Amino acid sequence: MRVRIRGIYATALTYLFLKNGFEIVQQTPQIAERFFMDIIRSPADVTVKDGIDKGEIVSVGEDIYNFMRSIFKYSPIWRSPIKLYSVVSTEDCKFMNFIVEPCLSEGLVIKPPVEGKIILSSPRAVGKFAMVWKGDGRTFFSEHIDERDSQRLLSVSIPFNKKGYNVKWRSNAAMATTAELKEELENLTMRYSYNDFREQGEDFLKVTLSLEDKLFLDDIRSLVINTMKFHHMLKMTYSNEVDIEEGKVNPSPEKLLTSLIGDNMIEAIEHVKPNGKRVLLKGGTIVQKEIGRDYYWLKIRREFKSGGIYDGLNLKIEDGDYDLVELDSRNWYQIHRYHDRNNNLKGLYVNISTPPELLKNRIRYLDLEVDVVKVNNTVNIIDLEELEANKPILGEFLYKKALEIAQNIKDKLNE
Ligand SMILES: [Mg+2]
Ligand SMILES: [Mg+2]
Repeated sequence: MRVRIRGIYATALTYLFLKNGFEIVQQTPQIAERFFMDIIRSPADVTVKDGIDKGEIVSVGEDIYNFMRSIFKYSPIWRSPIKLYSVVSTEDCKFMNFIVEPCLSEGLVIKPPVEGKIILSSPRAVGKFAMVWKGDGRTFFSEHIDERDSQRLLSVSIPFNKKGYNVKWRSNAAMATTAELKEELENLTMRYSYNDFREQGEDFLKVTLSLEDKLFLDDIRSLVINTMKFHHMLKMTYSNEVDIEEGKVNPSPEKLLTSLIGDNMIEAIEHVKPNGKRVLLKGGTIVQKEIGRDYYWLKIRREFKSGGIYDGLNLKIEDGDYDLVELDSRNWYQIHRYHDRNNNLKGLYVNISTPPELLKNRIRYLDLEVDVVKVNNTVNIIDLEELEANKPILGEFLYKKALEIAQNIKDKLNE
């Protein structure tokens, strides 16, 4: 299969796709040079790029799920049951088990249901190179079409604009022969006029990368060009700063890591659920930290006001209650020590997760559902059934690893 790759993971991903037999196409000149390969100006069967959040990789086109699940063992992967750019029929503003927006009775899926919500637009006939529908008769271009390639495309779609068809050129169109393009618009306009959208959808998946797989990608990228530890994690906040440091004699991520939690304050903990939803949890003051060449550790103090129950502990939250949270880049867990205003220990909550990432004034981790709670000398592994519910997207390796950690923590808490 021919694959097109963009975004902060592109070098590491290019290595791994090559290593697994894919044809790389539409390389940038800088990718071509790094892999000593020719730029192939051919359409891609599948496109891999950053998600809306740079901590995600998305894939659109042919299904590569089984391949992605074997590269990324320690990351949730969601395969869309709904093909992107399919056309669906709606009732009561629902399609199957999903909400749609807007509430079109017939609509083109333009965003998959990552969290149970499908984004629609008015139907269009979609091929690999173009989308067509009825309108004024205008030609639109993907952002990723160079100007040198636009005029050829316009010459093809102008006739169809005259007929009242809007034409959206997709970036793959720039690599297609002119005869392919003409055939494409002939077929698309004909299918549109018959209201025929069968089999037009494209497969979609999203990898929510853990720090474990980001470090694996740092290692892979290291085989091609100079790469610091935490390179990809830092590329969520920094751009050229990371490359500058990687040109130095012994590159270290220490200063850029320190800058993220510069002022010893965490405004929020991003608790990422298996499905990708980022849940903001209360932050606090960094009372102690250690940032080295290849790891970081922090102790955060979180202040609580009256209100509610502490999850797992089943204890009421009182004014002046505080949490001492220990987290470490090498650890798949955070130890929360819950105290009252007079420093009395209320309980211990061990949050199980993928290794914590650093963002500007924020911590991020992929929560693994199972937790371990200790109150007095009661030590309980909780929410095993919620880890089970999330096994299809977590995959078996994260699932097994969260069971090992849980057992380990219980044994330690019981000593
Ligand atoms: Mg948890
Ligand atoms: Mg829970």
